[PDB]
Amino acid sequence: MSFETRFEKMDNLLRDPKSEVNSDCLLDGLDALVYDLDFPALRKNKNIDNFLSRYKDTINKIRDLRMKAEDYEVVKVIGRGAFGEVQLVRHKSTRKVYAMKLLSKFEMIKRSDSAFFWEERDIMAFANSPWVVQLFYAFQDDRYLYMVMEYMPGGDLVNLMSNYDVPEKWARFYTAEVVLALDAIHSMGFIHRDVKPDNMLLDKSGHLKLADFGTCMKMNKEGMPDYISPEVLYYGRECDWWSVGVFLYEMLVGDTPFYADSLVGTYSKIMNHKNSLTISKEAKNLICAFLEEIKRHLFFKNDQWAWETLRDTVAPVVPDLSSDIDTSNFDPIPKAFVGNQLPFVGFTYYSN
Amino acid sequence: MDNLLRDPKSEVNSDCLLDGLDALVYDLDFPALRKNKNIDNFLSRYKDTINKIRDLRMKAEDYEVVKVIGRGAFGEVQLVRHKSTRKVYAMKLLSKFEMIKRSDSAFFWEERDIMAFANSPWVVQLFYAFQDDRYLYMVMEYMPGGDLVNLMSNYDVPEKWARFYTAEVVLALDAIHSMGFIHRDVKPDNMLLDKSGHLKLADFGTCMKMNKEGMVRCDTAVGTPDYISPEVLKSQGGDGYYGRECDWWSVGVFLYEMLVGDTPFYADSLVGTYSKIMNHKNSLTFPDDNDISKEAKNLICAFLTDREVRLGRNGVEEIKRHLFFKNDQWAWETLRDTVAPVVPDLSSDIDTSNFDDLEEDEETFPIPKAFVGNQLPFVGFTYY
Ligand SMILES: COc1ccc(C(=O)NCc2cccc(C(=O)Nc3nc4c(s3)CN(C)CC4)c2)cc1OC
Ligand SMILES: COc1ccc(C(=O)NCc2cccc(C(=O)Nc3nc4c(s3)CN(C)CC4)c2)cc1OC
Repeated sequence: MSFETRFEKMDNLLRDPKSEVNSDCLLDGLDALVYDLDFPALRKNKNIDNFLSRYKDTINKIRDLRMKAEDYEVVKVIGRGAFGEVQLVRHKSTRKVYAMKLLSKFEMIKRSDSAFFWEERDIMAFANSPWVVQLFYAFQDDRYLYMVMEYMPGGDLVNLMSNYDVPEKWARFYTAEVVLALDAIHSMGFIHRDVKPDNMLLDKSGHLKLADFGTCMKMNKEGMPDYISPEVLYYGRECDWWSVGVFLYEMLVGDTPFYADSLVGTYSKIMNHKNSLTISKEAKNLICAFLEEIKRHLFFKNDQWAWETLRDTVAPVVPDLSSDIDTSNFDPIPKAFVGNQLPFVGFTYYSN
Repeated sequence: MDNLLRDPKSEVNSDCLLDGLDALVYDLDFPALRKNKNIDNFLSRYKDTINKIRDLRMKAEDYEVVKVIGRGAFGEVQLVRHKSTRKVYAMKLLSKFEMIKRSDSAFFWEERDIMAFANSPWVVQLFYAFQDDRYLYMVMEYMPGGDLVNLMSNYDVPEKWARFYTAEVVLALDAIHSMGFIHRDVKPDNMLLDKSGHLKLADFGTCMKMNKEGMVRCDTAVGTPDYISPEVLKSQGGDGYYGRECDWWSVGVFLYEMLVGDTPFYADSLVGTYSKIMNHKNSLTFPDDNDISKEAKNLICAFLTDREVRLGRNGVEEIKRHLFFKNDQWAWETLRDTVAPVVPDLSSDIDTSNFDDLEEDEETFPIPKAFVGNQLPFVGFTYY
């Protein structure tokens, strides 16, 4: 550990996209500091005042040069969540079409929990898997966190099940794609915890890709509303497979296995699954098995596809697209330092 | 477009951005502040990673301190050797506590830039600038010949030597003026000598950038009581408008002291010196005996007058054209290439014979009960 060796080691940390002290993450620190200090009450402090005087125009210049919401033309809102929305966007300069997820910093600060997105960021950006929705850019302003992802024109599997009477042949395909998709997540050292058809999106070819990773959690050393498993409602990766069985049941029956008009009713039905759980014999066998060993099950035995070439085969529903923007498959001032921008330092990612 | 992240003169350069995070971790890591969930969780995420950064980056521990070779108001200068490269340097330390306590924690910026980007043989080179929660560190080139105060005390300086050192100061100050600065504290303590015995200016802590008409507006008197000019000495709110001629006054003070052995406005009482500078018309007297020539007396008097009639007012060429500098040994354009009057006898790369010994004695910031940001005036100081 003697420089220029430790100088090279320092230079690697500034260039690495996976690094928390990366050039883009360091700019976030100064950007957040300027946002959180620029108030008349705080400017009474000579240290705060003079720091802001020096990094005044230069941070405004940085804000102009860096990626912002103004660089994207919003076509239409294609999704909504608890803390934000997903909009179909087109980059004004490149004319490239994307899906932009927005997360309200106000809501993340108000009702606490402002760390859920860190899992979603690392998964979507560093997966490099055909089973995960790719994150091209991540940026932020004083109000929102923005996630520029690849657009999925095929829509979600909730929309597919509502528009089609799903046969067992189709059910075999989509379940198998989810199995391969979840295995990639586990291989990355993560557990989904919210496997559902709303989080299963289809591309232009009609193939599955997992989304909404705001419920994920990184595994330790060894690996430790109806879709929830009894263990969650210390555990391994086997908890996500329960939700696969829930998904397979709903796909073939048309209703969730533990449905109740009262949410508390579903909770009691999940805990009593042994007496609560009420097509073919092998499909029923798989649902009950969840309620390589998954891949070896008789339900997946077919003459159309193979596990290693499944994504290369023709999907059951290939979306009819007219354009690159086709959406037919979609329906206080502080009196002292508070540091509201601090939980969001290091969110900015660009790739290449 | 990322020119702002690569440029060493940029305030948003990679090293300056790290300072922001480093300062934030220092200023937020207190139990009272950690009660805030935003501050607590930010510090939890950038915990180990900032400690890793602190280990990888340049620190005081990378340098082996040989001995203290200088002392200032806000710090000290120590002869150091880099532990890894074994390279010998002079490290200036500036107390963040003293800068915050006494206010005025912005003097070092122009000093950092002048030493770093002058690229002149007349200016002491700054190789590295770094910091911790307590000090600002300035890794500079070591000047083994010492200061001109030490030279005048150890030698009975003749006029031939006086002609050389005055001429080197003239060329040195002209370079600082060409960079758009007024020194404001020209004295022999700030005049250092290299291994060859040639002059280099140091301590640019009083330096101020001139406007397009070479002027400066300052409401506070700056410099040393013996070397200060009348225009700078009497500066106050409303009346503090002066040019580069104030540096030339100090040259005349330096030339007088070199030949006489005493400052021209010396007094045992400091206010006596103040009075003597303001009354320079009747105060400037040469010792009765006389041996210091007619042209040397002419130069001292040409500098030691009111600004409007002071030599140098019409540029540096009128100073260079003075009869005192007329000699048969050197020329203005080749002066630094000629052999110096005193070439230091050096036994080792860590020879401190030309520096006197210094004695010993710190204070720290109280724990904050709310955010104070004591590290904020020092963000961006890190260089190379
Ligand atoms: C490229 O295609 C897409 C990729 C992902 C998504 C997606 O993600 N949708 C759900 C969503 C959207 C917006 C906000 C939130 C949200 O607030 N999600 C939240 N999750 C948690 C919150 S708020 C608070 N906390 C209790 C922990 C978990 C969720 C949509 C897409 O388009 C179809
Ligand atoms: C290459 O070798 C050397 C290079 C530079 C120096 C040097 O520079 N010495 C003066 C000095 C040293 C330490 C601190 C300060 C200081 O506190 N300087 C200060 N300047 C100002 C302050 S405190 C506050 N304010 C009154 C206005 C400007 C001054 C010495 C060297 O060799 C011995």
